[PDB]
Amino acid sequence: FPRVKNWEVGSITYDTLSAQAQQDGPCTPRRCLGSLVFPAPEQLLSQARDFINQYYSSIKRSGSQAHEQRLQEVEAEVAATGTYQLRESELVFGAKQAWRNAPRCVGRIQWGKLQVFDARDCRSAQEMFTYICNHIKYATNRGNLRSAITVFPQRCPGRGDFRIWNSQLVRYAGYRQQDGSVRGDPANVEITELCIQHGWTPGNGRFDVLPLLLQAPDEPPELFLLPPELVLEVPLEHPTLEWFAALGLRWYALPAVSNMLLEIGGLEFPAAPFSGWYMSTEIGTRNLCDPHRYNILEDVAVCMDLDTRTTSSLWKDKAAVEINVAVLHSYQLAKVTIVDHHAATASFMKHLENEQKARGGCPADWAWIVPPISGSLTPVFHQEMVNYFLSPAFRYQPDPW
Amino acid sequence: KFPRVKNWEVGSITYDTLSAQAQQDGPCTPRRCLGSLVFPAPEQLLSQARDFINQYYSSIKRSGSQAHEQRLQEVEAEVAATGTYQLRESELVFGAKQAWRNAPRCVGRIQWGKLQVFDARDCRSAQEMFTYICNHIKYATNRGNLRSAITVFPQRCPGRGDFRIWNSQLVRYAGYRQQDGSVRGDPANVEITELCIQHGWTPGNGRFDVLPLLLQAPDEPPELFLLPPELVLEVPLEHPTLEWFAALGLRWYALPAVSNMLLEIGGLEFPAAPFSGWYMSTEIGTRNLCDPHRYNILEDVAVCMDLDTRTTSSLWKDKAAVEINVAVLHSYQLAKVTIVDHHAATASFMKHLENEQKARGGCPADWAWIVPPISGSLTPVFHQEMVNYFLSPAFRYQPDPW
Ligand code: HEM
Ligand code: HEM
Ligand SMILES: Cc1cc(N)nc2cc(-c3ccc(CCN)cc3)ccc12
Ligand SMILES: Cc1cc(N)nc2cc(-c3ccc(CCN)cc3)ccc12
Ligand SMILES: Cc1cc(N)nc2cc(-c3ccc(CCN)cc3)ccc12
Ligand SMILES: Cc1cc(N)nc2cc(-c3ccc(CCN)cc3)ccc12
Ligand SMILES: [Gd]
Ligand SMILES: [Gd]
Ligand SMILES: [Gd]
Ligand SMILES: [Zn+2]
Ligand SMILES: [Zn+2]
Ligand SMILES: [Zn+2]
Repeated sequence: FPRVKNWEVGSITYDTLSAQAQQDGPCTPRRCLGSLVFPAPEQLLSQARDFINQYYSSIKRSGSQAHEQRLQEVEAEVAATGTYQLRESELVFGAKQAWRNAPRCVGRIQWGKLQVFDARDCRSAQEMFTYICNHIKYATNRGNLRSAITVFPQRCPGRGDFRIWNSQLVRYAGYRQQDGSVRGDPANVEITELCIQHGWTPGNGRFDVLPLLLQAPDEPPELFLLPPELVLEVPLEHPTLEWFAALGLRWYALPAVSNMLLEIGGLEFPAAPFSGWYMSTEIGTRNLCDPHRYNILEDVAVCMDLDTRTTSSLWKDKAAVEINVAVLHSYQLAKVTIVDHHAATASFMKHLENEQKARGGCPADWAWIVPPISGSLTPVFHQEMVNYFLSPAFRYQPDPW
Repeated sequence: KFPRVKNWEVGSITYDTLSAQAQQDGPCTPRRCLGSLVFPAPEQLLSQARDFINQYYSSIKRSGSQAHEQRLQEVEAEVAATGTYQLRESELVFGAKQAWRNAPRCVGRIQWGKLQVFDARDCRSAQEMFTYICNHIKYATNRGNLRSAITVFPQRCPGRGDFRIWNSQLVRYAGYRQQDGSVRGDPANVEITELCIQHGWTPGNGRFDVLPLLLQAPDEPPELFLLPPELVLEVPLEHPTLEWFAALGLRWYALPAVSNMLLEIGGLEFPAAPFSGWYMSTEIGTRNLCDPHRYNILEDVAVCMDLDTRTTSSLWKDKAAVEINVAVLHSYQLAKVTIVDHHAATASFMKHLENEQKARGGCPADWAWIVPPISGSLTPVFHQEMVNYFLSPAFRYQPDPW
């Protein structure tokens, strides 16, 4: 069992949950690959049993009659058909556990309070669009954001998948310009391309919300426009730099990831969009400051009259902090839920304490838990962490094209 | 077959083939990663020595030559007759530069080939040790134009005690425990401060008292050696536009000189081999002055800047840390003492990764330690994937001598 020290407090724990790591990560005793972004019917039965036992243990009913009857039901269904279906309560338990097991998520103190929408009876792309609109409506909640997930029908062999082609439900278009540069979000050139080849009329703003490319089984992707009143947006302004508003920046309220595969008890749900609320550094540092994103850092530093000729005036650092101040101020002014990285990491430290009692550990990816600015000023920087893969899980998947 | 490593800011892809030489086993396994942990006979020696000899002769393009064969024979024979062998001076120089070049946590490795190696293997007493150390400090400091250096004292050998430097750095500030439970000075040094006091040092009572050296000669109790004040170059800390900052009374020293690691070369161990470079500014501003178990000035600076400290969403911590770092870089440049900011240091590390891919087919690097402690994603190493593994020659930790 690995020893795990918090060097701030001096406190020691042992991670016994890691003993139950499902599959294999990328590291070996010869070399560590922890910074890498992307590393049978018998097999399905074995995972279904594991998961059913997990569910029945978590409610303190292991060995009960209902437990035995559920296992027998799954054995019979897998024998007859090669698969099985989850009861709604097992689906709820599974989607929560997948969030709880997500090593790169700093927001897991919230894992128990997730709303799960059962969309497994969904039949068409049009019907899928209705579920996604209900989800966005519920999750946004006029700016009082609420974590949620909508689970579309499971994969089954010999049948096409439901897929959401967009990587997130709300994204800004990125139009390639005459000279090889992008107008809008450059992280989205390929998805913007696909939208136009499928009949979308593009715009030319920096903040044009993309349509949804939805794919029902074996049917090609169908274009769906999101009603503007449904996408809540926040104009970015700064509390003391009056000119910041004039940059015309803005961002959307709802981070809604739509390209991951949910895996529960050997079943796979390729369309299972989920959402929560933002940590400010995601917007301020990643989306507005990364050189491959909106890359505004130089423009802000000019407006602040900073000496941008030498790296040692720390103009990049000054400009980055004020952008993050503007994000927090604008979301709070607009009454849209947001959390700063100091509050987020403090709550994640509490989540680690809770998880040690409940399960004897917590899988955590240190490079993604530590915020991308002011790392060592947060309590997670000096916290040793163990990374391993538990099931249920969210997983990356190949693109649908 | 070989790990593929991507830079997500440029899109470039390399394959790390040097990891196949990995001469040790780290803490990770296929089932869990522990890459964030801080602290994870004759033919054993002969095999490590032969691999080191092979490296040296490959480096000067002379593999398989007669000198390469003859040197292998000599080392085999020496180990057989005596249990150990002696490095030639040129191999020791190569060995010490390789140990720096192989340190996965070091961001300043672009400079690895310009290490100045001082050979103190003929040292015989603690007084002779102190003389070599004072020369090291004077050479490395160079009146503010800092220069990389390592002094290597005699290797560990059976039948004789080790040379050791009890201090973890040649230059450290005392930490005095106060009756109210708090610490005056550097809290990370309360233990070595107590030891210096037991071995006869008359303490001061300031916040930046430089500690004496505790030097141990083979099979002797350690002896105390005061550093002449003109030897230890110090920088008063001030801020270019916040005039009250000088009133905080803060200073730091010019020279980071690590003195408690063990240098390992071809199966030989040098338990006393202090080395020094120059600071990256986040080491002083963020780690030494802001960490809660160190001088812990963040909130007092934030109050003095008139920041709202009751809520975290003002980001007062981040604003105060940036200004502390500004003051560090400004102060060292004013005093004409070498210092590098984390933006310049990480850009040159990116250059080093390119150089090493051409030279050796890879570079071992601990992402968590290479990415600076503030403004991580604003530097080019944040989006650069990295492979961590142990190569030899190498610096390594060793137990404290008491
Ligand atoms: C409620 C507030 C939430 C916050 C503040 C939050 C925060 C974050 C952050 C900051 C990241 C990493 C960002 C990055 O480095 O790019 C992340 C990743 C992640 N989050 Fe959370 N999250 C929240 C809710 C959720 C929910 C509801 C789920 C799923 C049910 C979830 C699952 C994940 C997963 C799977 C990842 C990793 C994605 C990947 O590896 O690509 N999070 N989250
Ligand atoms: C020349 C300028 C140098 C710079 C700017 C520099 C910078 C750094 C930094 C920032 C760290 C990490 C410290 C931390 O995160 O707390 C480090 C670690 C380290 N440096 Fe370098 N360094 C330099 C020279 C050297 C030299 C000359 C050597 C040896 C010959 C060396 C060997 C190491 C080692 C072994 C570590 C890691 C210690 C450990 O594993 O804990 N460095 N250095
Ligand atoms: C649910 C949720 C909430 C939130 N505040 N941030 C997220 C951030 C992500 C995310 C995950 C990965 C990436 C980079 C691509 N691997 C970018 C963003 C996923 C989900 C999030
Ligand atoms: C090493 C590391 C740490 C971290 N917290 N986030 C990263 C995020 C990226 C990253 C950068 C860009 C993209 C866009 C492509 N999905 C996805 C991921 C790469 C490396 C990261
Ligand atoms: C030679 C050199 C130069 C420099 N600028 N920083 C160093 C920093 C270290 C260092 C190594 C480890 C630690 C924490 C203890 N693991 C703190 C500092 C060692 C050598 C350094
Ligand atoms: C995870 C991680 C990354 C990093 N760059 N530095 C750390 C530094 C520490 C650390 C903090 C304080 C001390 C002082 C006790 N020797 C030693 C180590 C702990 C964890 C770290
Ligand atoms: Gd069924
Ligand atoms: Gd102006
Ligand atoms: Gd002033
Ligand atoms: Zn690892
Ligand atoms: Zn980024
Ligand atoms: Zn620290």
